[PDB]
Amino acid sequence: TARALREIIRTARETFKLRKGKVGEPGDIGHYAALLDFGNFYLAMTTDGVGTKVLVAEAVGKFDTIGIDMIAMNVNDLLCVGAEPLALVDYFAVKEPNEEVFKQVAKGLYKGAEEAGVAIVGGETAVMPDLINGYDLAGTAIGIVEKGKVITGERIRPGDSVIGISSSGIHSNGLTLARKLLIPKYGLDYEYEGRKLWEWLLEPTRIYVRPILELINSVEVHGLAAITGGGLLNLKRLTNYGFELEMPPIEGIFKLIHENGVPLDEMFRVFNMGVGFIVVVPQEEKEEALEILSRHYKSYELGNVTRELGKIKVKNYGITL
Amino acid sequence: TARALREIIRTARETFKLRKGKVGEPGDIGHYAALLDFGNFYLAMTTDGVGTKVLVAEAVGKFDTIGIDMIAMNVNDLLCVGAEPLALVDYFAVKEPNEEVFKQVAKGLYKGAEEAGVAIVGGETAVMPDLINGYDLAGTAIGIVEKGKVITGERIRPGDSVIGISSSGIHSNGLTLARKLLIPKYGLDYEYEGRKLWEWLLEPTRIYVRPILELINSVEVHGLAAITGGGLLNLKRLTNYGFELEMPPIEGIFKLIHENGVPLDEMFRVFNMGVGFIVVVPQEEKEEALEILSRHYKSYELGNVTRELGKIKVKNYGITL
Ligand SMILES: Nc1ncnc2c1ncn2[C@@H]1O[C@H](COP(=O)(O)OP(=O)(O)NP(=O)(O)O)[C@@H](O)[C@H]1O
Ligand SMILES: Nc1ncnc2c1ncn2[C@@H]1O[C@H](COP(=O)(O)OP(=O)(O)NP(=O)(O)O)[C@@H](O)[C@H]1O
Ligand SMILES: [K+]
Ligand SMILES: [K+]
Ligand SMILES: [Mn+2]
Ligand SMILES: [Mn+2]
Ligand SMILES: [Mn+2]
Ligand SMILES: [Mn+2]
Repeated sequence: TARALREIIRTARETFKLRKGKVGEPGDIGHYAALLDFGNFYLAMTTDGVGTKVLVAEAVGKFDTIGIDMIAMNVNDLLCVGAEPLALVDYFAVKEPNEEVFKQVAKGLYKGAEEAGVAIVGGETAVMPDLINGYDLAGTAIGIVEKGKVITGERIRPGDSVIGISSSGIHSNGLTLARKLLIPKYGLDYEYEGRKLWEWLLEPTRIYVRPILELINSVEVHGLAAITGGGLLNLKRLTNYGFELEMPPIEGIFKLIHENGVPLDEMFRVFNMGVGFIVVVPQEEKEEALEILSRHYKSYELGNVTRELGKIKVKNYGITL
Repeated sequence: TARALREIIRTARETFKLRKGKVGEPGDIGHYAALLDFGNFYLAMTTDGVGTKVLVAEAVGKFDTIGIDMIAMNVNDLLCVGAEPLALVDYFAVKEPNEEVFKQVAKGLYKGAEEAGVAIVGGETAVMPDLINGYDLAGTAIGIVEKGKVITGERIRPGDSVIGISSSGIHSNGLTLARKLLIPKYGLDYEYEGRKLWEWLLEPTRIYVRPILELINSVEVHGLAAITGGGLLNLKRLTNYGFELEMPPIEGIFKLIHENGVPLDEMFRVFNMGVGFIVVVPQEEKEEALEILSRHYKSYELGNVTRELGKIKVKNYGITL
């Protein structure tokens, strides 16, 4: 995967010079979004799909929230460079132009867009039954951040406070592993802690736009990280410094997954494990930050930045990533 | 397909108010790209995938042109509102991370981006074998257009000259019909007019950024249309006025398709039939427009706009769409 992707990454970096010194000149690839120089401001650009979670939605005929996942994936990435999300286009590659599915998808697209404060301004619909075994939903979002107000993690210093905002659940990463491990063993209707397995797998991703925009307009912020592919390893994209964390207890779907063989170190590398978004602020602003975030979502002090470069220590679990 | 899409379109229109009176306020859905009000200028945004052409690519192992198809699909759409393409992200949804496939894909991505003058600033790579029976490659492009320089077709009037720029071949629409009709009977190694069928089907989509940007900066232009899904029906997106046209002779892959039982009136609603891009100019600019475009690609005077609303007459073929 990394060897295959490197070919595209290297080609992409080569094309940067086509906009050198011109409107749209990019920064480097690697962060949660691209930053494009528009003179007075940066434009942020990101793209992501929902993933195989759509296979669960199709099974129970509930696409009412897949659109929330898609918008969440994209606007939460815009936040991680300090950008205010503005607009989105959706790429909907489907096996069939089913009017019932499309009606369900539209409902969540509105709900997500409302929560994020963005307009859905266009898109593409590709009926490709030979290529698509379901209803793949992806999107591309753009946002804006003023020059001088970009947050990429370069300000992170040892001793900074690390705060986690709770997730709504599995969100949109690790779905294939969870599906193949749990569905054939327990059945989609398996009731676990009052919710069916498909209810655990379909829980829409949380949208962090409002608490994070409030936070960056109120306190000093040194880093912002959506916990997606790679789980806690996403923190290393922000800085070479280390992290000393205490993660919340494993429960819900994550407990179920863990009890079915998956080791905890792999799980902190795959699932958000209850923390959907992480902010890094100076210790001076920790209490103020907790209060702003905790108005909107249950939020924790996870730990501190350390000088153990490149290491993430989950102390209460005896794990280093 | 139209009724299913109506659900998302109406919902996306409802989200416009979330950006009303703000940076990024959108125009209406329906055109080749969306236009977002950034004050001194509009930002153009569009997204599109390659389509089932990637299935032919996988069948024969030739992947170094679908990356051109993806970039062409998106930058040619930005041209159709008068915008200069700036930047693109790509969405690569794959059954597996085959390093050979990704190396080929990156070659075409570089060639396309260099021809269009865009930087590939980021992207997404998603391995989902349960969902994707191949290598689905899509993208999202961003462009810029000044206030008062947008070209939508609103200025098209009866009498206007209609000019077509030759396509390189099938481009990226109608591939599903072409696949199911030709591949079982002939196979991808069948030679037609000195070229293998896979050479016909994988010829990369032409990029029109250079001739079109030169054109709108030189003469008055009333309409621009990439000839994609629905073939010549795309002209009806620019205006309700009619068209009287003389289309090029049916040659190459289109003749082979026609001769295998596809009627001519269906082919003009599916394939570009040799015309990849159409521009509408006032008669007084016709010669100068032909001159600029002929410096880049073979270009034709196709005909004129008429007062026979809602119809496209292909006179030399006796067809009315
Ligand atoms: N196919 C691609 N083409 C170009 N850039 C890509 C591609 N895939 C990934 N990238 C870039 O590589 C970096 C890492 O990508 P990715 O791992 O998708 O980040 P993410 O979106 O934060 N994680 P996730 O939401 O789990 O996919 C980003 O800056 C992307 O822009
Ligand atoms: N899933 C979608 N969500 C939102 N808008 C959409 C969606 N699909 C299509 N649209 C919009 O509907 C209009 C027509 O779409 P489309 O038929 O894809 O245009 P095109 O890209 O010019 N043609 P093609 O290249 O053949 O796909 C555009 O303005 C799109 O932005
Ligand atoms: K991203
Ligand atoms: K488009
Ligand atoms: Mn992401
Ligand atoms: Mn399209
Ligand atoms: Mn298109
Ligand atoms: Mn991604």
